[PDB]
Amino acid sequence: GPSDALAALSKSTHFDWVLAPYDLTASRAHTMVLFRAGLLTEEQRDGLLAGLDSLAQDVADGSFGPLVTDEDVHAALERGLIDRVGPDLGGRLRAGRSRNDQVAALFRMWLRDAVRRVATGVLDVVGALAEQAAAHPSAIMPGKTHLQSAQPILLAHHLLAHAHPLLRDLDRIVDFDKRAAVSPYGSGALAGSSLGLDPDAIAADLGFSAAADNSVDATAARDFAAEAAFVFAMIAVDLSRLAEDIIVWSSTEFGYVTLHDSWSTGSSIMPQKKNPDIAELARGKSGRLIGNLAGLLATLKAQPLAYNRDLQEDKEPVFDSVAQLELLLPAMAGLVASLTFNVQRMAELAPAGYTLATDLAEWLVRQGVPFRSAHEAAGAAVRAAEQRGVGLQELTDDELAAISPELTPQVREVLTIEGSVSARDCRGGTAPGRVAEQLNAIGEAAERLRRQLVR
Amino acid sequence: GPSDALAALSKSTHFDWVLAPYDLTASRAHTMVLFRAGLLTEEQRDGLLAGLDSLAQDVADGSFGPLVTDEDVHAALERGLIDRVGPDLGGRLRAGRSRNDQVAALFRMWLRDAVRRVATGVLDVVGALAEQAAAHPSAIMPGKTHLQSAQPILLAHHLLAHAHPLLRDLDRIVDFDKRAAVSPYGSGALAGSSLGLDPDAIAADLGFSAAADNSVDATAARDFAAEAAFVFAMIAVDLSRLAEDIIVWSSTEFGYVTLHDSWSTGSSIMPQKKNPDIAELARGKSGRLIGNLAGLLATLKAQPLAYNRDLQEDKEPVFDSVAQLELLLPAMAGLVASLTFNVQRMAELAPAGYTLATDLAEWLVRQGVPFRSAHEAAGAAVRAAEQRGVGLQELTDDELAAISPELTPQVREVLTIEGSVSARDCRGGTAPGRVAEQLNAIGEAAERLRRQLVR
Amino acid sequence: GPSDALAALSKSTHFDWVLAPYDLTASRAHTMVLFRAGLLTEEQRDGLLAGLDSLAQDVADGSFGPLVTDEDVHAALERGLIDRVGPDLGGRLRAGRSRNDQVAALFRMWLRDAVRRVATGVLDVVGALAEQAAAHPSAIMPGKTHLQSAQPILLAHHLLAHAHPLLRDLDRIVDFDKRAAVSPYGSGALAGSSLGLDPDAIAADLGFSAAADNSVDATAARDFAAEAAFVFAMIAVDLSRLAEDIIVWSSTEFGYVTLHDSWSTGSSIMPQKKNPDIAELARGKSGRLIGNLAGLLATLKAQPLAYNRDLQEDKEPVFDSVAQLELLLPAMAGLVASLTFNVQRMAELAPAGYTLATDLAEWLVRQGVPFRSAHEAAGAAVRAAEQRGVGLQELTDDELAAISPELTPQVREVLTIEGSVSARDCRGGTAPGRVAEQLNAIGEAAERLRRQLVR
Amino acid sequence: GPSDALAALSKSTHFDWVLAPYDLTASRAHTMVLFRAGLLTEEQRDGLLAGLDSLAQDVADGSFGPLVTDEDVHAALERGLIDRVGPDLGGRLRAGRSRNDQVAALFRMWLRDAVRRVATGVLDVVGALAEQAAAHPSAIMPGKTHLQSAQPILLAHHLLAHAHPLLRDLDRIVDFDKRAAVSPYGSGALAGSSLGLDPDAIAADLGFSAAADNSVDATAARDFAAEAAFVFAMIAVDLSRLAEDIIVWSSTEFGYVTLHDSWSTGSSIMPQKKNPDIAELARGKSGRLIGNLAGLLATLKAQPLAYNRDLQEDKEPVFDSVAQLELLLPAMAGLVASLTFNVQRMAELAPAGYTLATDLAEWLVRQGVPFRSAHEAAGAAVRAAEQRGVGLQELTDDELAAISPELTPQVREVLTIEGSVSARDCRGGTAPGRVAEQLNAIGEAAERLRRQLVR
Repeated sequence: GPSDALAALSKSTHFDWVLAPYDLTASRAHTMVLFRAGLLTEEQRDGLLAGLDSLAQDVADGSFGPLVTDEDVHAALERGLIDRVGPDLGGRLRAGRSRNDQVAALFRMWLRDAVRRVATGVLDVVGALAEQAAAHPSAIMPGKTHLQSAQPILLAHHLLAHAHPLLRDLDRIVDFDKRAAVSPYGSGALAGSSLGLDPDAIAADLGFSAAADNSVDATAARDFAAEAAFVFAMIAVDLSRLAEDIIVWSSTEFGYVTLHDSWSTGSSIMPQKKNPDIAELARGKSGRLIGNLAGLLATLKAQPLAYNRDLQEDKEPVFDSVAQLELLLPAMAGLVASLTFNVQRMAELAPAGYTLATDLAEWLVRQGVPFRSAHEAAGAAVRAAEQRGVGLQELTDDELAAISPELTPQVREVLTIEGSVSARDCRGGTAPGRVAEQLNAIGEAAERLRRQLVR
Repeated sequence: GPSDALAALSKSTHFDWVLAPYDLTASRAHTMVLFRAGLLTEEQRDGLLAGLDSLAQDVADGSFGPLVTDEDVHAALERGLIDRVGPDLGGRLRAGRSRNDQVAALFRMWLRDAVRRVATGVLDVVGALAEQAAAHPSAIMPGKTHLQSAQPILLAHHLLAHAHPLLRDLDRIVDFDKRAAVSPYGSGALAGSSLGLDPDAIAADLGFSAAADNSVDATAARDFAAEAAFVFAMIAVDLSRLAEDIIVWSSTEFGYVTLHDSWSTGSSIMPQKKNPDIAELARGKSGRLIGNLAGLLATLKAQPLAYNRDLQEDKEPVFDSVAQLELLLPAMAGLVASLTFNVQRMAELAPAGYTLATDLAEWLVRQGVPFRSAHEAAGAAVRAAEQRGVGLQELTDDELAAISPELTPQVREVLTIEGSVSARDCRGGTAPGRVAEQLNAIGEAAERLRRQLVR
Repeated sequence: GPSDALAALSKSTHFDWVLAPYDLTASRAHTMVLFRAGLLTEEQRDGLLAGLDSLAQDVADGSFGPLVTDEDVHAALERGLIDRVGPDLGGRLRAGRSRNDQVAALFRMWLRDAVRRVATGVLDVVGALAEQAAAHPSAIMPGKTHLQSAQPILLAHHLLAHAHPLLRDLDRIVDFDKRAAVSPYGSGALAGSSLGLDPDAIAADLGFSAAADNSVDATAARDFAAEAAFVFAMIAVDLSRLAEDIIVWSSTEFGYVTLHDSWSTGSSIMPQKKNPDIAELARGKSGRLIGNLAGLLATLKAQPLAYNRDLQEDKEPVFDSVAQLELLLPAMAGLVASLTFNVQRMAELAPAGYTLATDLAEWLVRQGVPFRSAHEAAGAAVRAAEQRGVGLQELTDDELAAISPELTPQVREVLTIEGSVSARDCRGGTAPGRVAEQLNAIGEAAERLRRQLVR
Repeated sequence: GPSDALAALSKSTHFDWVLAPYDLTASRAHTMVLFRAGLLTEEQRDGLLAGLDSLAQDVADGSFGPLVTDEDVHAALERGLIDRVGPDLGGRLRAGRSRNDQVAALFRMWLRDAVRRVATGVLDVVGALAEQAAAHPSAIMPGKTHLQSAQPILLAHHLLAHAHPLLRDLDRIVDFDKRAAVSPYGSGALAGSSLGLDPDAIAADLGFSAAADNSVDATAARDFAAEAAFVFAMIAVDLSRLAEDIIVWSSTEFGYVTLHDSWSTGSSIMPQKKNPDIAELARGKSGRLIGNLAGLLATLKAQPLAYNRDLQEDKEPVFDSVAQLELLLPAMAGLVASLTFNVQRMAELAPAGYTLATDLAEWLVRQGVPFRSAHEAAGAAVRAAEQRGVGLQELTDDELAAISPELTPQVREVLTIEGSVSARDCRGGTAPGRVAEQLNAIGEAAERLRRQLVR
């Protein structure tokens, strides 16, 4: 029989044991199928279902686990069922089964559960961001481009700006699930079942939306796994953007936020020194999940039809990612929920370097003033403000007039950060009303997606 | 000004000139918007419009292109506009314009076209496959698992098994477009526009489905780029599967297909021999597109909000991925179309190695025979046949009965590759009727997607 | 204190426990250093040493392992140490120790062992290849480009062609180790130790070649791990090449090899139908390891100095890769060793399709006749042989002359695959003497690569 | 003929034209091979030499370039040669040449040059770092882990901490070149040349260190390309780290550095803003190069021997990488050299959060005082320093005596950041003497990588 190297190489129980409940459900469905085929009398159907539920309980509480001699979870569960109903009844269940459609189907079921757990996590992070946004709706911070100060924005607008990529990720999940909800059961080894089963029925009972249109493809294609891997990589990356922001904020130089004791690691001697370990692990993790994606794609590359053992490599890179997300998403959520914001710091740094010059110029542009004329007028205002070591609002009215008769005192409406953010009242702008509408639109969108994912 | 090294590093006119018609369209739309706001008189409206159509046609014909002094396509285009309507008169157009929402928007506008050219290529490959499948309604080949001869299948079933993944990728394109169809115009540099412009209308006239919900996210996020890159990599990978099958089939050892001279390379000295260079390039390319995706996701990783110069790296990997596909998709479509299938060779190899043994077992299985007994029976039948050196079919009833009385001569209905494939009449099975329904369905689905991508 | 999500996220005991022996070695050396600096009396050195040997032994036998409350291997190991020598003696070991240089050093040592193991495996595969190359010294197979029959080559030449890249990988291992052999001990957190210890001595005691030249870099940089990941991915890729060849050869259509039962999966109904599962797992895992490399590099990207928690992500990918190879390398080595070569099939296919014509053309070119002519001569020979149907060697001398006045009777020598492959008598050629010399050379090179790894 | 699609797909003249000079040197070597074979007339021979010189000058001036009908650089160059010496003197050079060793050899040579250009760039960046380090010998900044202030370090130490990885990369370059210096000339298409040439001689005249040992492997392997790709990716990542440091430093919040006008950029938002574009483009391009590496490895995966057209995809990613680095390395080197460090700001932030208390504890540990005792003492010291809002230095002698009698006034020695950094005198430590010695060692070692890369 098999050599030691081969046995050790092919063994998959350690990661694939998570497929057991799904394999059991599959065995139940196949039990009913065999009943409808005439290959199972009633006596036999009850025997098998009883054995499967007993095995299900024993798998749940932990009484049944894989042996070293077990190659995978399926061999393990057939072994257990045989141990519970004997070989004669047990062997009755193996009629009309193939492994190639089974591994694909089970991977799909598991994946459709996992993607929804991850979806829950994403909604947690979004919820934390939205809650902090609502808790701090008026705090103004310097908006950053090239990590340099641009226009002042509401803190809420920034946080929600981290919320939207995740909503997009949820959209990706919803879209992915539709391609995932296709049952390969009935495809046999590759050529299709000869048992005369009804693939639509089998598909319906196991929670799939439809049966596959092509057995060969149903058993050979793993693009659903690749798509999942991608979506998870994308979620990881967005999380890494948020993470980067929090890490930068947490620095003593920035001091935009102060970390919670429960949601960070602290120093033994330096009493108030806290490290953003959660954010950094998220950041570092994103690379990991990107790697899982690229690796999976490399594995699927140049695959001749139909099934090859290569495809057994589909699960572990996906699995891992999910695991990481299942660790990362709630953590980050808490990390976002626990943030304390130094709003005076942010309001101090928001109008620095005469940022608001921009707004001045823009105002002039709104007033029909030529664009260049407006901008050198702004430059003049800045030069005439660093004249007194003074703000732009503080500038004498004469100067507004001495630079341009177009500069009515009305401009002051945008020479303060409050007025600056209030002036941008277009859809998606950092204006209070717009940010509020955006926030509730986020609420409704989240509700729509979560509603869209129920089964 | 800028040092030579910086200028060399920042130059992008060698790849981004393909955005020119989109920048021009955006400039016309912004002319409308600015006029709507009253910041422009009619003479100017069509002054700028005339200048922009002049520039447009001179960009199409080739008269106007980037100079070495030009940094990007935008600087080039406004240099031209300035040359065509005056130096500051052209500077009027800058009113209410930022670069950050612009680069995102233009990338999107380019991408929604690129993805549809790619979609046309994919549909061409699907078309070729479907046609070869139809032109061989009865051709039977060995089904492959581990590149070993499994159950016999229709060649049509194989080719269509290469058609469905591409259909799924088309589905992915369709889904992606909904997220790509969001305009970031009005998002300014970071915070919203303060000009009182309507992002909705601007979105409508530029061909977008909606405007962005958050300015910061709209100018910072590049996940649509990552999604596009992924979809391209997926298409490339499925193409690599098709390519692998073709490279294997083209070997003298396989001889499943004979390549066309036009679509392959060969030696003058020995004319019969041909090399599947297109499939090989597809295979090698898939890795390159995978790499584009991976690299892009690494680039988007750990980006602090909002816009950073890092994001300029969003274009080139996607561009490449499109470029390559725009080369590979028709090429492949030619290859598949020009393939001559040696039907009798595949028909000959189909029942080899006593493959049909499996079918025998299955027949027994639906007669109500235990799974292991029905399989050893098959082993016995195969062993008896091997000594005789004859096919399983050319076996007298008395041996069928000496192996098992359950083996009535009826069993022979599935000992013929024709009866073998005929027996698998389940949905997505390789039975001629089911395959026919599948092919018609592939036509209807491809047509439906094609319809779904029109604007 | 720390939340459940943070504790769960931070927990690393499931993969990092393999660092325990190395940490205990580190604590040993550190104990010695501590004494000779004057920080420990000798009863305390005895105590600490004894505690560390006890803890080492119980870690080895398995009686001591990590609890669920243990965050990492270090927390566990000093938990055990404190349980074995008390908090006052154990707490005095912490003198002049920090996490950041420690973790880097431990990873380095572990990696220096792991790479060697992998090296042993690679040498095993190389050995199997050389063995088969010796066992088949005269077997001629058709050489493949584009998976198409090019010039005939010795089977030995092909197998050794698979041997050389692995030798290059071993070279990469030798080169890698030198950068790996740099102790970061004495670097502290980042600024260096203030205990007045000698980092070079500590380095020598733990098997390093030198101490780091910069503490900050020593604790921050993980380029050695990325390099390891690359060497592993390269090994995996070469293995995937070999694997591809074996998978194609094992196909019934090719029939170049027959698989061993103990080193493949097959059926018992169809006894001589065997699947090359090992090669396939190698193929997919190659993609996996590529993924690990790309991901790790993505994780190291945009890392601000010095140490970040991001770097904790350096181990799991690398680890994984090593694990994979440690399963793959013997398996492959077994597979190659177990292969049966159908020399008659390969030999029969070698001169097919007038392959040998190219050799004849080369011979004509050597005389010095025009290259176009010789080719001119050769195509002519091909069809004069085609219509008659005789092999190029079955053409009467007079016949050879009518199509070229240069074709002498002797030219027949390169018309047999033996003489043709012998004709290529140039270094690296497929001539028997040459392949023999390169085999001997492979032996010498392999056994020299081996020594440079012994410490 | 070849179809349009195939010709479009096969075209490589847009990227491979850089190989032309190498192709000419190769044609020269080949002319020598032919001369030695006596297949050429010495009059013919120098006819060919003159022709190839002419072609060389014609590539130099630019008068000769590729046409749209030319598929690759080799076709173009032989077309040119034919146009310069006639079709039958030029037709005679074709003798004994195949492209499969040609392309690999040319790629190898080009790579041996490109790797040295990159090398010079890296050395420039290192030199800039050393320059800045020497320019600031006593500057003290807050050491960072988790982007949080830890132990104070010299600015020079940080910059050099960025210098060392690049030195390692130069070492990787040195190691790589030795595997790159293996000539595949004489390997023919696959089985080796039959011309009776001396591969060693060709290898000598073309600048290689040795000739290949196996023709098949010499033509099929591309692991040199993969390794080059890796080295370039690694360099890009270290550069990404430096870049991240600078981007963060350039923030108004940090204010560690101020950017130079010629090595920085001005937003289109405000003119008084200077963004660090060079660093950001380095940061993203790092991801790009990672993508090139991963993609290349994916392409090389599952490649059956020998040459496949897949391998044509070896060049473009590698090329890309080189190009990117050739833009990045000087730029960065300028960026670093142009940096103005706000040393007083950093010095002000250095002793913050009572970080020096760490040092305090460490001092005690060095006195003979055990660990926990020392940290108890440090904690208490922080608690007093803390009540009056005073530094640990400010506290009077009596309070220190009270915390622990081991706190002789000698302790202040490390309560100043200067004495803090001066306590760390071990190799790699932030002690000025040690940092100086490190700098000198860096100088000579860099001069050693530069010596090693000169031929």
